[PDB]
Amino acid sequence: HHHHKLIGFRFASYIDNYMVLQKEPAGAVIWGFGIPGATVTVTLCQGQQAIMKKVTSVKAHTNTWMVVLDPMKPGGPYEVMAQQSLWSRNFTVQVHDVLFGDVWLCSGQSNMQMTVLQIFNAVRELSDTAAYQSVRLLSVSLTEAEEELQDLNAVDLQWSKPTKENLGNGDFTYMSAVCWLFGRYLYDTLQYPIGLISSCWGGTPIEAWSSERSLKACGVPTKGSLLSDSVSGPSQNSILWNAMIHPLQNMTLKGVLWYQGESNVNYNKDLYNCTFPALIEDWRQTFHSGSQGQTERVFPFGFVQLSSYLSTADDPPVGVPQIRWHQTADLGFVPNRRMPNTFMAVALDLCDRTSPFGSIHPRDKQTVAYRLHLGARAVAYGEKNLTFQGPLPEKIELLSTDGLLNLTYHQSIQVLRQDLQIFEISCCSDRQCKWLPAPMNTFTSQTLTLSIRSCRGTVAAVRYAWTPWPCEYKQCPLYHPSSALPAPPFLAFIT
Ligand SMILES: *[C@@H]1O[C@H](CO)[C@@H](O[C@@H]2O[C@H](CO)[C@@H](O[C@@H]3O[C@H](CO[C@H]4O[C@H](CO)[C@@H](O)[C@H](O)[C@@H]4O)[C@@H](O)[C@H](O[C@H]4O[C@H](CO)[C@@H](O)[C@H](O)[C@@H]4O)[C@@H]3O)[C@H](O)[C@H]2NC(C)=O)[C@H](O)[C@H]1NC(C)=O
Ligand SMILES: *[C@@H]1O[C@H](CO[C@@H]2O[C@@H](C)[C@@H](O)[C@@H](O)[C@@H]2O)[C@@H](O[C@@H]2O[C@H](CO)[C@@H](O[C@@H]3O[C@H](CO)[C@@H](O)[C@H](O[C@H]4O[C@H](CO)[C@@H](O)[C@H](O)[C@@H]4O)[C@@H]3O)[C@H](O)[C@H]2NC(C)=O)[C@H](O)[C@H]1NC(C)=O
Ligand SMILES: *[C@@H]1O[C@H](CO)[C@@H](O[C@@H]2O[C@H](CO)[C@@H](O[C@@H]3O[C@H](CO)[C@@H](O)[C@H](O[C@H]4O[C@H](CO)[C@@H](O)[C@H](O)[C@@H]4O)[C@@H]3O)[C@H](O)[C@H]2NC(C)=O)[C@H](O)[C@H]1NC(C)=O
Ligand SMILES: *[C@@H]1O[C@H](CO)[C@@H](O[C@@H]2O[C@H](CO)[C@@H](O[C@@H]3O[C@H](CO)[C@@H](O)[C@H](O[C@H]4O[C@H](CO)[C@@H](O)[C@H](O)[C@@H]4O)[C@@H]3O)[C@H](O)[C@H]2NC(C)=O)[C@H](O)[C@H]1NC(C)=O
Repeated sequence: HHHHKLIGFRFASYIDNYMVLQKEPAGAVIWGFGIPGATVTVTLCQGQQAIMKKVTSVKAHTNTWMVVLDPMKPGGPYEVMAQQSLWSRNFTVQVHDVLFGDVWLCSGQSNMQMTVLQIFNAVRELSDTAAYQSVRLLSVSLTEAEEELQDLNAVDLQWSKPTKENLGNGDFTYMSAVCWLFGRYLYDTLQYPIGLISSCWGGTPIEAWSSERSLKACGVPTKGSLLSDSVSGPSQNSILWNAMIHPLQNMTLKGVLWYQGESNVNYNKDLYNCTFPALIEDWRQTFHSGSQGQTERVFPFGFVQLSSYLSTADDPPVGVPQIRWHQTADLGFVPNRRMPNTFMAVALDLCDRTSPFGSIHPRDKQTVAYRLHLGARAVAYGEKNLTFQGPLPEKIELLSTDGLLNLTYHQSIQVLRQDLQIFEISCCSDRQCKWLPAPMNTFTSQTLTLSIRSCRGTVAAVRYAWTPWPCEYKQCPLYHPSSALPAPPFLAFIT
């Protein structure tokens, strides 16, 4: 039958068998729909034994109900029951195989959407599901709406233990490789249940994923900007937020994983350094409110920095590095003052020349997940003495007489090769500035000199890796030796 027997009493869409609810010290939120005047009793059971009971009622002209569970220790399985007591009649719904752990929401565009089927060494990564059954998966369906939705419209993959079949179901459909591998490495580390919720659509600018509030705070035009071929998907303000994120606001989370930016290369580019941090803040506010304060007011938000690829032919190439910079709030590293409790994975050395899905869809999502997982371990789980940032210049000295720029990095650096063009200097001379290459010259363990001899004026600024395609696969010029992390792109001014 198309209908169920019981219609008026059901859990909210994010609740189902085999799901994962956020662990201690937060309380799991359980909400759903019911008949007015009913009294709802949620009972958390471990087999035959009821461990926890919460009680609420469905107010007069409302049709929803919600309780907040007590904090729980990670593990399982558990069963969640809800009973609607409506005067003389009782109705119950039950979900089983429920786990408590860390809940991570994965969002972004096509590089998040890209699934385990399409990635490097796909067969092994799809078969090695045995040890990770406590990692649970849910993929949200592509739906768009012009107003915020209370519940999800549709779900492509319901809460499931990972299998070959649902990890790699078609192309750009079931379970991101990035989220899956991030959750897999996070489980390797934490050894307790992880829940991964994939809500992403390829070709989408950040405006689509932001609420009205953050967009207003950044002065995004209400009437959408003209868009290029880089914006292949839903672009209207908040259209994907309304339907694919907002329904989850009342759920208790560990954090968010983000892989977006490619479509903002030529859509409201110069606003990303506002809109992306705003979005983060906004979500933190909203999800904190929606979950009755259970989701941390400043929860971990980890994102991927754009990789090396070729953008579409009607975009100015410069947009790609600019977004990479805007993704850091124009500071080059995270966490920072504008983006606290955030972690980043540098991806510009993880390109793919032979990808059958386009340079923009690199097939090495494992290294991306590994670097994201370092960031998460450090920021989300406060792991100390763990390196998760690439080397960046902490001091820049100008030796004009020698024709040199001396860059002292906060980290030890490893120089693979002497690259002549990856660094650039702004030669300014009486109201005329121009960018020129600064070849790498001589280096020590923690510092590197660039040849500014080509500049006949003053050196105002220096930038590193300001290209759409700055490096070949793991053939960037600069890495931290111990951590094997690439030096991130940067723009610094000389004062
Ligand atoms: C997010 O990122 C964007 C882009 O990277 C930043 O936008 C730039 O911000 C800077 C600083 O505010 C702007 O630089 C200023 O430009 C003024 C004139 O701009 C006109 O002309 C340029 C082209 O030359 C156009 O692109 C622009 O639209 C305007 O039509 C100058 O007059 C300014 O000089 C004055 O300020 C400096 C200090 O800031 C003083 O030292 C000077 O003496 C002088 O008083 C300055 O150069 C730049 O124009 C902005 N770009 C754009 C496209 O708007 C955002 O600032 C950044 N936001 C955040 C939050 O990080
Ligand atoms: C509809 O639902 C309501 C709500 O309570 C529900 O029943 C529980 C059994 C459990 O499932 C809850 O999770 C759930 O919310 C029912 O109303 C309750 O009905 C039960 C029926 O057993 C009553 O239980 C009795 O309560 C007495 C006062 O607390 C107590 O003295 C009784 O103990 C005696 O009987 C038991 C049963 O053999 C025995 O084991 C004892 O040792 C002792 O002899 C018994 O516990 C609840 O009190 C009721 N509570 C309320 C608030 O009404 C309702 O029965 C159910 N069905 C309908 C409406 O058709
Ligand atoms: C999920 O989280 C969201 C975000 O926190 C949460 O939204 C909140 O919903 C409640 C309704 O349950 C809103 O509070 C109401 O707002 C309306 C509009 O102003 C008022 O009219 C309401 O008053 C009614 O109830 C009063 C007594 O309770 C009566 O005295 C009165 O006459 C009305 O009948 C009430 O103030 C609240 O504003 C939002 N919060 C935000 C931030 O939007 C939602 O409820 C959560 N649960 C879900 C989605 O299931
Ligand atoms: C970028 O600039 C930094 C400036 O901080 C520079 O690092 C400095 O390099 C100089 C030269 O290598 C260092 O000076 C040396 O310091 C050691 C420390 O004990 C001394 O032993 C050295 O003395 C010997 O060499 C002298 C001539 O340089 C002789 O006069 C002397 O008798 C000894 O033979 C010397 O003083 C300086 O310590 C560092 N400073 C830091 C903080 O590292 C760096 O080299 C520049 N980058 C590049 C690529 O050149």
